[PDB]
Amino acid sequence: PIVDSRIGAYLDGLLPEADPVVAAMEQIARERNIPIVDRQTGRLLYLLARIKQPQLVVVPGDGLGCASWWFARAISISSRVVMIDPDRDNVEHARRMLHDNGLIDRVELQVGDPLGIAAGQRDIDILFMDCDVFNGADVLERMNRCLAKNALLIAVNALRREFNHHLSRRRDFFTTIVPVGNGVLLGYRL
Amino acid sequence: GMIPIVDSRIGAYLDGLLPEADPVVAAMEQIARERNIPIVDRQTGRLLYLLARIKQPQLVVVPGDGLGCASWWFARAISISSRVVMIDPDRDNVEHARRMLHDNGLIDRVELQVGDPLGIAAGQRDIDILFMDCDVFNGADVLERMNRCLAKNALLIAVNALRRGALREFNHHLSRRRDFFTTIVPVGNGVLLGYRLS
Ligand SMILES: [Cl-]
Ligand SMILES: [Cl-]
Repeated sequence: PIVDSRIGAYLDGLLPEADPVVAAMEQIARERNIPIVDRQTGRLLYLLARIKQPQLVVVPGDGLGCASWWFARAISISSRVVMIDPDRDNVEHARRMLHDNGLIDRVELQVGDPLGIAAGQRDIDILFMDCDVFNGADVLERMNRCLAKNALLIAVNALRREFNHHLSRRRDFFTTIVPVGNGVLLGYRL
Repeated sequence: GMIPIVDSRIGAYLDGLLPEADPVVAAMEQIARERNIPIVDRQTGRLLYLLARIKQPQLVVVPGDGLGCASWWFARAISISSRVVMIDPDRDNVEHARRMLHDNGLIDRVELQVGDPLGIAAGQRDIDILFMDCDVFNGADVLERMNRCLAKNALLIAVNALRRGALREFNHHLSRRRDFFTTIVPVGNGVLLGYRLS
């Protein structure tokens, strides 16, 4: 357990009615057995992006375009979410979802190698990452140069390694791991 | 020990990632423990700092602040062109904060006042970050008085949201406010975050 099950149950009870887009995506994930960002985590992503007001958000790997949806909902047309996934299915699901909901205008989607393609970006304001898929150390070796001044690294599934300690021991980042969902590491570039 | 929030094992791990402690902060904890004053724990203060850095506020208002602990975290996160306005009825709180801030020089961007926290806070305008302690104030009441003082897209940060310094009244209220986007992060005693929609 990350947080007491009674606390988690309570926080869920306080939730508003779900967005049918999110409810629909949660069904597809469930059946295709695709892991996706839980709802408390997605809400945090949305909050963070609204506060941060990023111009560029990069998402290397995104099951059903789930993270991309939370981020897209948070930015205006003057900004962009760039999503890359190696599975054409995740990309086509995401595309249809964003198109249908009037957000495709601010989201760039590509089928391919996530970090391979993501590294072509510059001045990234928010870099999203899934610890279940990539090792932070590997990610930063290839992406640190793509980060904007005061960029925010958001790493999900951070609690459930060497990376959590490392990012917490370097002068160029202010890092904290919040116990939301499966743990979310937030690394702010100083 | 009280209402449990983060698993003890997880808590220990997160604490193990904490960097070497600032003696300023360490000096403040003990003083808090001797004057029996509740203060923001380190994981919580670090979250405050991070949120403030990404928010980039011009004005942060802290109505009520034991030993100036909250103001200390916020002061460190803002520019010389910005301000933290701290109000507390106790002269010892205000003086403790003045000293720390004078000592680190950040007194240059912090306004400290001895008085009624809400009475004085209510005179502020275009507040970017409004800090709040759920143990001391009825959130709904604070917001009914202060919403008018908030800047576009202000952020509300309410501590002791899940347990006393789980869950309480302001959580139920704020979650229903269609004018805010809210979430509760279960760090420390729980932290309620409310973003004021455009
Ligand atoms: Cl580049
Ligand atoms: Cl610290």
